[PDB]
Amino acid sequence: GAYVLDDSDGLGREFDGIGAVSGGGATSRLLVNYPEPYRSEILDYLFKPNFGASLHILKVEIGGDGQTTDGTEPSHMHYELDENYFRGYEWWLMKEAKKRNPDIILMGLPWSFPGWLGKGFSWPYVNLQLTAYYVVRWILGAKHYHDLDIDYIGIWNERPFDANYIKELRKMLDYQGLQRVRIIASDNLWEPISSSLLLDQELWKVVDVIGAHYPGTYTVWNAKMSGKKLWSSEDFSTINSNVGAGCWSRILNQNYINGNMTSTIAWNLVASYYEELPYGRSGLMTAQEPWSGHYVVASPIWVSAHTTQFTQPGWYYLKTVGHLEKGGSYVALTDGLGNLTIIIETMSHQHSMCIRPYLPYYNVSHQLATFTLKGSLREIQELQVWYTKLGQRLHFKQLDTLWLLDGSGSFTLELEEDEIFTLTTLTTGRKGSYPPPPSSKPFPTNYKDDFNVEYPLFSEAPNFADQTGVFEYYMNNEDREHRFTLRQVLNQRPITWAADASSTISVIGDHHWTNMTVQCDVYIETPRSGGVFIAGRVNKGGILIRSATGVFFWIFANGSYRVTADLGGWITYASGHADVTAKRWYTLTLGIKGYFAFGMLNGTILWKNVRVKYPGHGWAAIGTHTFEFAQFDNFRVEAAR
Ligand SMILES: *[C@@H]1O[C@H](CO)[C@@H](O[C@@H]2O[C@H](CO)[C@@H](O)[C@H](O)[C@H]2NC(C)=O)[C@H](O)[C@H]1NC(C)=O
Ligand SMILES: *[C@@H]1O[C@H](CO)[C@@H](O[C@@H]2O[C@H](CO)[C@@H](O)[C@H](O)[C@H]2NC(C)=O)[C@H](O)[C@H]1NC(C)=O
Ligand SMILES: *[C@@H]1O[C@H](CO)[C@@H](O[C@@H]2O[C@H](CO)[C@@H](O)[C@H](O)[C@H]2NC(C)=O)[C@H](O)[C@H]1NC(C)=O
Ligand SMILES: *[C@@H]1O[C@H](CO)[C@@H](O)[C@H](O)[C@H]1NC(C)=O
Ligand SMILES: [Ca+2]
Repeated sequence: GAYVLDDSDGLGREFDGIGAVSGGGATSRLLVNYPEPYRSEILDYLFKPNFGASLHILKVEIGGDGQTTDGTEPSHMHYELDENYFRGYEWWLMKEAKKRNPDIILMGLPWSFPGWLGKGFSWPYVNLQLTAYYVVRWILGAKHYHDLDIDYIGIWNERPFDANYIKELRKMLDYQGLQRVRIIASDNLWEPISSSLLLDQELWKVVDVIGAHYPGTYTVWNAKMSGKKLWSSEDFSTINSNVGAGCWSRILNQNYINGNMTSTIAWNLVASYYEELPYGRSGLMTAQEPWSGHYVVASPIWVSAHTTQFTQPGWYYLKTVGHLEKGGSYVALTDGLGNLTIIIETMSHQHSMCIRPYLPYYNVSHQLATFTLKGSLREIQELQVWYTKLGQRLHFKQLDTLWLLDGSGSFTLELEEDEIFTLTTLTTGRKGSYPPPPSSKPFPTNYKDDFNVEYPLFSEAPNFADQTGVFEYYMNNEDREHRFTLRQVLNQRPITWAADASSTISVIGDHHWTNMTVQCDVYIETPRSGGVFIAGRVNKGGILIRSATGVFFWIFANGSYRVTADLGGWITYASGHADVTAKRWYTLTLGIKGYFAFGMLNGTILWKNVRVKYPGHGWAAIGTHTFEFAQFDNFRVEAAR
């Protein structure tokens, strides 16, 4: 009936911000080669204040060279003694975010780790000091090379924590003058971190924030008891259609109302990875075509705005927040300077389903809601109104100011289903706009890369999405014809998060491709035992990369070749002998059309008219038999979709 908003009785919890995750894994892969001005426009829609999603927080993966959901991300230490703070794109992304918003909050979290940290086991807790040293080097590098202050560091994404590790990490941060960096744990479930904090005073002293994943809007009694800030440190992960925006809208309010969570962070920031990879199109917006420049400013962007443009980290929730009588919810926040923001959501069940968890049905229906401002809020006489309707839709439209001149400090709204209203004293709101970008276009049906770039802007060639292993630009001064190549640089399996393949692989192109010719120069670095391949019709990647099928043309340094149906090499289409050895350059060609494939070695037919499964479709790919050095040059693909 009448909902009282008031601060006379005091405040609720401090609001810590809304944000998103870039990483876990390679979710921002295709954004780096967007041409201008589009790359810059996309970044403005995400980070520019008073414009688009206007995010308060950016969480990034600390790449560990393993597969982490939609690809691998490169580490700053591939090997013992190796340090390089210029790989991948997270450094770049953080800098672009800070340029737009100097106050944005930065977080880092490992999903996987380089294998050498395990000292012969696939476990990062064998040598606590060693793993801590690795993580802290990342934070130092961020500051020293990019002028980035990392605000929060996590433990091990969705994997067990070790209490002694957390203590050693704190001691190691302090020893290196990073007393200011805070620790969030354990990026998994509420337990066992929450009970652990209550039983161990020394642990409690070193953990600043309990971050839970996909909590379904709820927390647990032990977490409330700890008195720690509680964050949904990973949530969302739904296709960014109107339904995903509904999900986002609902949890943004209800994480606080139901779960005392004062921050929510969406996986992921922007869908810049091939859509046929796991959880495709699950970013706040979509930017998956750097070749065309086409991007889509999706609904979730504006749902974010309804909160982020009108609140900042450090505002407070009022004690008076709740559910509306006929379904939906409201929160309200102040900054202790006389501003007030109120956010109302009426998302219907059927249009707000998240993947984790699925909620039993609940009812929403038309209702009137009356709000009365008591206490220090009584003196407000004017509120700006912003409105979104989801599903033919209207996004972030500024309505007529509402006036509370009558002296009643009260007002009423007609609420229907699937709406959001933001009512705020702030006058800074803006529906940012750039002109439409170029239309959508398939990946180019003819495509070439000779990797001849002397000072590349990024450490890897555009469009190649590593799914196991790490491929990088490589300069070899001691050769002329292959001075500039692409090289696979892992020499041992990472401490994996996902089930990485046993073979390294990078995919590229159009998952729809069905008939195609792939050609590449290849170079095996390991005598006797080394091997490389080129492939087409590769149908799965990311978390599922082990499952990839397609047509794989392998050559080995012992003078053999195989053609397989799967990355695992369990199904043979053909095999035989070849004039192939280590440390020599060969040109491989692979032609697939309908039921039949053929392979060429240096332009000469090696096998032809081999029967392959059809129909079938997928990416082109290159890679290596195991985690071993190998080089690639002059890649070409001609394909029909
Ligand atoms: C966490 O939030 C809950 C509500 O989600 C608060 O628990 C009580 O909630 C009921 C019903 O909504 C209110 O009537 C009470 O006023 C709340 N209890 C208290 C402590 O006043 C609870 O306050 C929050 N817990 C915290 C902040 O630790
Ligand atoms: C509402 O919020 C605005 C923005 O923070 C406040 O205006 C700022 O107030 C601070 C200190 O109070 C000043 O130093 C800044 O110059 C102001 N900035 C802007 C954007 O004007 C304002 O005081 C708050 N109160 C209301 C109701 O406007
Ligand atoms: C890929 O190649 C196959 C085989 O050539 C194509 O399928 C043939 O298409 C022709 C003309 O449309 C038909 O008359 C044949 O009967 C088809 N062969 C088989 C075995 O299906 C297929 O259409 C090509 N796909 C694309 C998109 O280029
Ligand atoms: C939802 O609630 C409204 C209002 O009470 C009611 O008329 C409608 O039938 C309900 N729908 C379901 C399926 O519960
Ligand atoms: Ca080259």
